[PDB]
Amino acid sequence: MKEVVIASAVRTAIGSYGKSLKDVPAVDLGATAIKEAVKKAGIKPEDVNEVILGNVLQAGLGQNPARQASFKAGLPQEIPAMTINKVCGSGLRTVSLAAQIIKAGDADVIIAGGMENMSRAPYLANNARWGYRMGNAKFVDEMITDGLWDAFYDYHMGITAENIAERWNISREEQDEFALASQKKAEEAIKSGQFKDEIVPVVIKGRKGETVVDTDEHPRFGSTIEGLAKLKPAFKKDGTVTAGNASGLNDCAAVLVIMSAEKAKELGVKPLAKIVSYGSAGVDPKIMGYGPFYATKAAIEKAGWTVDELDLIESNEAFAAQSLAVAKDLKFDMNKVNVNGGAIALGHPIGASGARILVTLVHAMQKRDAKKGLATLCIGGGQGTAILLEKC
Amino acid sequence: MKEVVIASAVRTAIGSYGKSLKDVPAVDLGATAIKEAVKKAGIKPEDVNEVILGNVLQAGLGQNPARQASFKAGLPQEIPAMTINKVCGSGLRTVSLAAQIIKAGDADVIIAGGMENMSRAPYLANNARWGYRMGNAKFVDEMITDGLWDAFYDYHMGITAENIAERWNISREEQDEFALASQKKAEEAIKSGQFKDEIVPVVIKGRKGETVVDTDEHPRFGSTIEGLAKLKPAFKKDGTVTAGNASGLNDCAAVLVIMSAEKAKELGVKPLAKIVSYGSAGVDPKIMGYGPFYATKAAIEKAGWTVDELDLIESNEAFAAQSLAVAKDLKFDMNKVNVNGGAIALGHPIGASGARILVTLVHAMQKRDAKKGLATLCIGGGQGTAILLEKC
Amino acid sequence: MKEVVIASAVRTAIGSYGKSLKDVPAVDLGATAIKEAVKKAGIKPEDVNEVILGNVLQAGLGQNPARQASFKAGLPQEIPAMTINKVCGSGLRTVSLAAQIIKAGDADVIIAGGMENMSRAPYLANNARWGYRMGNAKFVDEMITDGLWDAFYDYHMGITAENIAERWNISREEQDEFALASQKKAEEAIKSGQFKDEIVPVVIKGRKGETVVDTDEHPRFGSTIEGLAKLKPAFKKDGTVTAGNASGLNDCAAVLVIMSAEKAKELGVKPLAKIVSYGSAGVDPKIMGYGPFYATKAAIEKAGWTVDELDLIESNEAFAAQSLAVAKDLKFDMNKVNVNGGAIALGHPIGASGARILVTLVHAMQKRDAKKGLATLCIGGGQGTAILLEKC
Amino acid sequence: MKEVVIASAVRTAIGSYGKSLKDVPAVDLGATAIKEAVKKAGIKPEDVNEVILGNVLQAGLGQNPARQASFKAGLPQEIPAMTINKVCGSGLRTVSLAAQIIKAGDADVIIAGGMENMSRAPYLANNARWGYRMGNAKFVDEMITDGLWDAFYDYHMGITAENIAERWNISREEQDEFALASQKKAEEAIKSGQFKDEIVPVVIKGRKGETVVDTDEHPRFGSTIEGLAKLKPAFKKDGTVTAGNASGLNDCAAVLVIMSAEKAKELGVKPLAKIVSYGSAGVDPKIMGYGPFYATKAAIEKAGWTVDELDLIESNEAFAAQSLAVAKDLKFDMNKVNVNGGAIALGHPIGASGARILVTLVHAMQKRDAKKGLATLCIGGGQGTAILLEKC
Repeated sequence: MKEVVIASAVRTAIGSYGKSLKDVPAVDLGATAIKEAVKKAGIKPEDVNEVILGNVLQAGLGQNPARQASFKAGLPQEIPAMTINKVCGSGLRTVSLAAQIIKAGDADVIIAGGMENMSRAPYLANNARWGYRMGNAKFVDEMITDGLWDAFYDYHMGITAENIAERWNISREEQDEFALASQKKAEEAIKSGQFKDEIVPVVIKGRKGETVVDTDEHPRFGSTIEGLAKLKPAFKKDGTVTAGNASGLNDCAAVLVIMSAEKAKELGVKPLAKIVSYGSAGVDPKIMGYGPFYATKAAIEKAGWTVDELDLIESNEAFAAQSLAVAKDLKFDMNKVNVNGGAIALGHPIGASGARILVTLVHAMQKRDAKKGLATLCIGGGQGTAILLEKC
Repeated sequence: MKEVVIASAVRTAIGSYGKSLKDVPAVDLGATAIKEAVKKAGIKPEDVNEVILGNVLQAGLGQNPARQASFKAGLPQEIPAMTINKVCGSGLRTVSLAAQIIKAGDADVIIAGGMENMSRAPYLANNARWGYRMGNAKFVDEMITDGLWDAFYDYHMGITAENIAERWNISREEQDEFALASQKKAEEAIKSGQFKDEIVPVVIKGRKGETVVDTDEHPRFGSTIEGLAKLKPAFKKDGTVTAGNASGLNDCAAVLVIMSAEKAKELGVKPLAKIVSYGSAGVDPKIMGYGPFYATKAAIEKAGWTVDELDLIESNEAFAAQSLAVAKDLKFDMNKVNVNGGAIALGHPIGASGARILVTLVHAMQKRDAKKGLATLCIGGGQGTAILLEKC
Repeated sequence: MKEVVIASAVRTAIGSYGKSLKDVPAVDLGATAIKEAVKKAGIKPEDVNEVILGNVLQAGLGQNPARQASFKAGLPQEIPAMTINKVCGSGLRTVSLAAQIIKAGDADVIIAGGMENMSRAPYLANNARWGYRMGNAKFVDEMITDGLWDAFYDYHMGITAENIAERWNISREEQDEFALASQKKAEEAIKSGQFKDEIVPVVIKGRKGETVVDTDEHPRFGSTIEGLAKLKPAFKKDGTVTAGNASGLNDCAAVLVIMSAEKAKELGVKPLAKIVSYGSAGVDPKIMGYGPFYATKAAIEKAGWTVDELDLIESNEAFAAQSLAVAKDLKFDMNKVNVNGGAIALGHPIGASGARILVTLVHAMQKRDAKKGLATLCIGGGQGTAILLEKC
Repeated sequence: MKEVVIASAVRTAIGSYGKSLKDVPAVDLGATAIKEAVKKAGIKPEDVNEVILGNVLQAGLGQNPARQASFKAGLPQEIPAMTINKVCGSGLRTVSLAAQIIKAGDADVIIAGGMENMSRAPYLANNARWGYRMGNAKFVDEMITDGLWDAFYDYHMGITAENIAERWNISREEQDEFALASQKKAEEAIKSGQFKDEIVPVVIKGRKGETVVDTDEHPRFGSTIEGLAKLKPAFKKDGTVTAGNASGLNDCAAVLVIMSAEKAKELGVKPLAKIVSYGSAGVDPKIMGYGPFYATKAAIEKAGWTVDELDLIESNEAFAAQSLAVAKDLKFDMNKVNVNGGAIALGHPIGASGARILVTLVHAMQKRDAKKGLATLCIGGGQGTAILLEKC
C-alpha cells in the first residue's frame, strides 16, 4: 500500500484539573492545535480531506465535537469530520485510522489526534426526562462514568491497576520509584526546553485579562521518595496505588497532520516520520492496563522489528503498576522509555493522551536522531493500541 | 483492492419516544442486534477483527459503548471496539469505515452499524463540578444539545429544514404529501411482513413478566392529508415544518457484518451485496439536509454509475423538506425511493439511522430484481454520507 | 383573656400524589381556600389583622408562601403574613398561634391554616453552588428530606411507626383493621355528602378547557381486609407497616378564620366553635407518633375536661400504628374517632393536615349534638399539638 | 399583660458569601448561639418552654430546622420548636411572637431569633419528580428564588430599591455616602471591640485543622468614596444601586432568651431590656423597603413614644436607598442610627438579620447607657417589622 507519513505534530500544554485550562473547551483546545498543525505542515487548509479526532467526555459538547474544532480552526466546511471514542486510546487510534483511509485510497491528507477537557465535564441526572417519581437518586459525575469507571465490573480504573499490582507482584515501593523517575525526567525536559517545538500556546482572554498558557502544569517539581511514601492509597484499603503513582485528571489537545508520502512529496512537505505499523487488541477489562502488551506485539510482528531495535519508547503511564507490568513483559530498556517524562508527571487528558504521547515521541525522535520509535497505551474496558514510527 | 461485501444486516424494531424501548439501554439494543447479525452471517465470533459502532448520545452510557455492546453480545474480549460519532451519519459511516480498513489490508471481518436510545438521554448540569456561584442556569437536555442542535448557528435541526424549504420553495403541501406517502408505504410494508426478515425481537425482562418488542411503533396507521394539514408548525411561527412532516425521536440498533469477498468465499458465506463505493461530504451547516446531494454525487462518480441506473433508493427522511430538495436535485425516480416507508413514519434514532436504512435497503433488494442500491443521509453539522450497493 | 372562636373552616379536596392537583401550586390552593373562608365568615378582608399559614416543602416556592397565598386571594397588601413550619403540626399550630396573638391583645381577626403540594416538590443539588469537585453525589428528593425523614435518626417516618408497633406490640392485623375502618367511613362520608360543606372546588385552567376538582381522591373505594393483608411491608423487611395502613403523599389547603368572640359579636358573625384550649409537646423523635398523647393531655388539663366528655375526635392517621397507640393510651371511644374517615383514606398533605382535620372536626360537629371536640396530630421530629373545641 | 424582657442576646459573627462559614450549616450556627444564650441568661436548658427561630432558605435542611438547632444545642426533647419564615423579618418576628405567647399566658421562657446560611443554599430542579419530557429547563438558584426575588413582580429586591430611589429621588451619590459611613462605623466598632460581648465564636474542625471564627468578615476596611463611585449598577442599566451600596449575601445566627419579668425575677436573672411594643405592616411589594415606615409608626404609637425620644436606632440596611427613604420620612437623627455600623458593611443573612440587629441594639444600649431603642427592618414581599426596647 501507499507509504504514510506524519507531516506535523503539535499539542497544547497539559493543564491540571480545574486549573489553567478550566475555561477553555476541548473544541477550542482542538482548534488551536489544528491551526498550528496545518501551519507547521506547510499546507493550506484546503489540502485537508478529513478530520478525525478523539474525544471521550462528549456530554453537552454539542454535535460532532470534531466538526466543531475543524470549523473553529478555520478549516473549510466541505471537509468531513468525525469524533472517535476508544476511551484512552482514542487519540492514537485516529492516527492509525487515518493511515488506513489513506491506504484504502480515499484520502491524501487527514487531520488526526484527540482532545479533552476533564475539568469541564458535567454532572448528570439520568431520570430527569421521564422523572424520578420519588426517592434520592444519583447526581452523576460524567467524567468518572464515561472515562474512568469499568462498565462491566463496576469499579474504577484504579482497581484494575491494583489487580495488575497483585497478579504481577509489583510493590508499592517499585511503583513509587517509577513515579519518582517520571517526575524527574519531566522536570528536566521542561526546564531544558524539550517540549518547546511541540507546544502551541493557548491564549485565554477574559473580560479584562489575557493569559497565555504554554507550560505543562501537572508535574510536581522537587518530588521526593518520602513525599510519595507518605501518600494514602487512592482506590482501596491497604492498596498500592496512590495519587502519587497514578496519573491525574487533565486537559489537553494534540493533533497531527497525516499524509501519503506521494502527497507530501507533491506539496514540498518534509515529513517527520513514516508510520510503519500499528495494531489494537482486547484483554480482560479487569487487567486493561496490560493491553499494550498484545497491541505492541501485534504491531512489531507486522513491522518485522524487535523490541531491542527500538530507539525510543512512549508507553503511557496511567498507573505505575500497569506500565511496570507491560515494560517487564515486553522487556523494555528503561533508559529508552518516556525520556522526557510520562503521564504520572505530565497528566492524562483521556481523549487526547494517545495523540499527546505520539506528538512527544515524534519530536524526541527528531531531537535525539532516534530512528525507530514506539507509542503504545492501555485502554479502559480492556483494550490496547500501538504505533511504530521510523524517522525520515 | 479487495472487494467488500455485506454478509448480514439486522435491526431491532424502532421504538417511539418514551415508549416500548424506554427501558432498554442503547448498548443492550446493540448487543441484541450484534448477536443476531453474527448468527445470520453464519460466522464464528472469533473471526471478527473489529467492532465499529455509531452512537451519538453517549452521555452517561459509560466507557466505550461500542465495547459494551460487543461484550454483552458475548463476542470475545480479544476483539477491539470503537465508538463513532458523526451524528446522523454515524451508523452509515462505520460501514464505510469498515470497507476502508479491509481495503487497507488490516481486517477481513468487522461488525459495523449503530445504536441509539433517545428516550434515555439525561439532563446535564454543566457547572456542577466547580460551581454555579450564583444565578439561575440551564438544566440541559443532552438529547437536544448533542443530537439536534447546531453548534454554530445556535438553532434546532428543524430550522435547517425551514432554511431548505425557503431556499427551494418547498411548500407545506408538498411536504405533507411526501409524509403521507411515507406513512402509507410504511403501513403496507409492516402489514404485509416486509420487515420480518430484518427485525430482531427485543425481549424486555419485566418485574414478574417478559415482553417482546418486534414491531416498529412510530407509524401512525390511517394518516390522512387533512390530519397533516391541521398540524401547527413545529419550529417557526408560520413555518412549513411540523411534527407530521419531520421525523420523530426514536430508539433503535442496526448492525451489519462486513467482510472481504475473499474471506466470505473461504468461510462459504453467501453475501447479500457488494459495497461498490461510498462518500462523505461537508456543506454549510445551515443547509445540512442537502449533504446527501454532494455525498451521493461523489460515490456515484467513483462507481461510474448514474442516478438512472439505481434500482432502489434509501434516502433518510429527517425532514420532508430536505428529502424533497435532495430528490429533485439528484433527479430520483420517486417510485424507487423508500419503498417500505422512510423515517417520517419509521423514526429517526440518530446513531442507528444510517445503519437502519442500509439494513432496510439490502433486505428490500433481496425481494426484487434490484441490482443497484443507494443509501444516503444528511448529518447535523452540515454533512452527508452515502453508500452504493450491488446485489450478489 | 378574650375568648377565641372559629368563624369559618374551609378546605380544598385532597389530591393524590401526581394526580388531580399536580398542576396547582400550594399557594394557589391556599389562595382558593383563603377566598372561600373569608366569604363564609362574612367578614371584610380589611378587618383581617394577620395571615399565618402552614407550609413545609417551601423549596422553590418563592418568598413567603403565606404572603403569596394572601396576595393571590385578593387580601389587602396592608395585611402582614408569615409562614410556619412545624412539619405535620404546622396547619394546626397556626390556629393555636392565632388564639395566642388575640389573647395577647394584638389582633381581632387572623387567617390561619396550612397548605401543601407534595406532588410539586423539587429535587435538589446541595453542592451546585460551590461545586461537587469530583465523585457521584445525591440528587435529593426534597419532599422526603424536608417532610418525611428524621434529621436525627436518619430514617423514614415509617420506621418511627415500626418503632411504635414494636414497642406497643401493635399487630399488622390490628393496623389493617384500623385502615379498613378508615376507608369505609371515608367512602360512606363522601357518598352521602358529608364533605360538601367544607370543600371549596378548585378550578384548573387547561390548554383549551377548564376542569374542576372537588372530590377527595385518595380513598380506595371497595377496600377489603384480604387486599390489605396481601400488601408487602413498606419500610422494613418483615415489617408491619404498609402502603395500606400508612397515609399517602397528598396535596391540599385548609384555612380557617379565627376571631375574638368580642369582634365576632360586633360584626355579627355566627361562630362555629370556641377554642377552649390547646397544647404542643415534644417527645423522642424515634416515637414521634406518640406526640399527641402528651399534647392532648396538656390541653385537656388546661380545659378541666376528661377524655370521656369529648363528643367528637379527630386524630390524624399518619400511621395506623401510631394512631392505635395514642388511642389506646388516651382511652378514646373509637366510635367517636374520625367519623368520616382519617388520613389513611383521605391523605396526608403535611403542611395542611393539622388544619384539614380541624376543618373536618368543626364541620362534623355542626351535624351532630357534638358539644366537645378534639383535634390532635403527631409531628415528625418528635412533637405533638392539640386543640379543644366547644360548639357555639 | 405581663411585662416581657430580654435576658440574653448572642450572635455568631457574620460570614461572607462562600467564605468563613461556608462549612457550617445554619442549624449548627443556631445551636452554637442557643447554647451561649442559655448560659448568658444564667438559666438551665430545663427552664425553656419553646424554641421559635427564623430561617428562610429551608430547602434540603431537613424537618423543622428550629427543632434541629434546639437538639444540637443540648436542649431537652420535651421542648416544642418551630421555624418561622417572614423573609427578612423572620428573626425579629420570632421575638415579638415570643412576647405574645408569654402575654397570652402559655410560656415563661422562649428561645427566639433566627438563623441563615446563604452560602450553602442548593440549586433546584423543579420538574425532576415527574420529568422534563424534552427541552432545556432552569436549574434554579434557591437562594435568589426563596430569599431575594419578588414572587409577584418577577424581579430582584434590588429593583424595589431602584423603585424607591426614583420615587423618593435619592441619588447615587447620596447612596454612596450612606454606604461609606456604614463601612466607617463598622470598622471603628470592630477595631474598638464593640461586638465582643455579643459575638459567640464558632469552632470549625476539619479532618486535620481547627479554625475559630469570631470576627465579622463582610466589611471592607479603608473603603473610599472613589472606590464606591467606580462600581457598576448591580440590577439595572444606568441604575443607582450597586454591590457597594447594597448589603451582601451572608451567614449568621442570632438568638435571644425571652422571659416574662416575673420569671426572670424568680430565677435571679438580671434583664437586659424590656420589650415595650412591636408591630408588623404590609406595603406594595414594589416598594417593600419602605415597610419599616408603617411598622415603626404602629409600634411607636402603641408605646406612646416619639421618634425624638429614641436614644438608639437599628434600621436594617438592605439597600442604602430604602434606609435613606425610611430615615427621612421617619425623621431619624442619623447620629443615633446604626452606630456600630449597618448591613451594607456587616452583611444580610436573611433569616437571622432581624435578630442580629436586635442583638446589636441591646448590647449597644448597655454600653452606651441608652434608655430607648428601636429595631426595624424591611421585608421582601412588601412587609415591615419593628420592636421598641426600654433599658432595665
